[PDB]
Amino acid sequence: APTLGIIRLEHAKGLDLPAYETAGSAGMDLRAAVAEDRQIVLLPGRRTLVPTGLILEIPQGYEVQIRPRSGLAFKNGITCLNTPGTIDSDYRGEVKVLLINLGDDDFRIERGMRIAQAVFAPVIQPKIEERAKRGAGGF
Amino acid sequence: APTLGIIRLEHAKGLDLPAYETAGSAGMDLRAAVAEDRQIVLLPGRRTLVPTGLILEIPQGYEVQIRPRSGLAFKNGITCLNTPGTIDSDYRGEVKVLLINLGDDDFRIERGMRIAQAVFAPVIQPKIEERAKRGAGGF
Amino acid sequence: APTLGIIRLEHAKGLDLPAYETAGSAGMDLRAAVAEDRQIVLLPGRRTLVPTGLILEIPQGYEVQIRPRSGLAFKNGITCLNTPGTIDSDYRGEVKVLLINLGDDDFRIERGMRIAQAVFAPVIQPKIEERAKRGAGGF
Repeated sequence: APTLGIIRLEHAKGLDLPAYETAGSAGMDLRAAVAEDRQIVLLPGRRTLVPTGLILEIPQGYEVQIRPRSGLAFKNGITCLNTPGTIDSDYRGEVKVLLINLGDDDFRIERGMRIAQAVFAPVIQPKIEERAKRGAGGF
Repeated sequence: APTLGIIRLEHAKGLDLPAYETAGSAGMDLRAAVAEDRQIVLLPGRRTLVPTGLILEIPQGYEVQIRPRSGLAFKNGITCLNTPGTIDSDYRGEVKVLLINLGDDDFRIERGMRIAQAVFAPVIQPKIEERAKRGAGGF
Repeated sequence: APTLGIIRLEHAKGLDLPAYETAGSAGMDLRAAVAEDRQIVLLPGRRTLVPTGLILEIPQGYEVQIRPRSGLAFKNGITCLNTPGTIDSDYRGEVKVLLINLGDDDFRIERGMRIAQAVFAPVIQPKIEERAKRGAGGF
């Protein structure tokens, strides 16, 4: 298999790195690397970037998709606004998750909270060819 | 090809199982297995789980992504809040679709309504390797 | 590699076609092919279809996913409501992007603005087999 490198920033010291729960899992949970003893408030309708404290080194030919956690979405109405968030093999910034509160309650973000799931996949670049002149894709 | 198993729960008796429309289709439409003669009201801003009455047996090495239907999104402002919803090869619960109404009208959910599309894909687990020290992925 | 065909409609004359920035990129940016000298207003909570002026000829065995741009989502609260938007190999309509404003400001859509990213991927159709009787997928 391919290898996903992960560089831990200081605020991710002490957290478990992402890992697959079982051989059957599709994604890895990502955790909030916010300050200990700090509760971040996300009010209804509002969005924020939540740090993971991780830099991903995704190898050439692959991507990471940042997808929502299903339980947060149901219980709280929280999702990832840019879902599926695309992280490419060039990206060497810190991975941050863009949460939006689409529910009615104030939501509290805490250190260690599972905030998204990451799915690693091959990516391909087709040749792009201009040509001259039902299917899914229309509205 | 791989085979996707589907176990039908009682409330899905009488509905067509998911199927690809053509050899070209990417997804399969999923239908609401709500009670006959019941109109479920989803008001603006609100979310709910819609039952499909299906248990998926996804084989090892594959996942299912639950994606929005484009026409509902356009016409009604309805989408899947946890999109793309990840269903892994361990999951043996009933598949439910988390709809949210991000439009202005009351939306009615009825038995048999197409509510999402399912895409079946291989999934890979890279080795996860901690390492020490523009690209898509930042904001 | 596979080849993605692109037929340019009249309103896309003069725009750069989608292209990968680097060998590492996962997606291609898509641009608004709206009229020059026209600012389209997308108010908070509202959604609209934004034309690209492109018809995609995706080859059999592949799909295109229309995903949000991360910067628009962060800066403006704009996303693609039907994300990831599925375009299959049968679809020969114009590709339009369904933007929704989930922020607080009026958003202006202008000709040439990058409005989404397209990811090209293989797609598979498993055999669908009904069978009789934790994992990601529940809520």
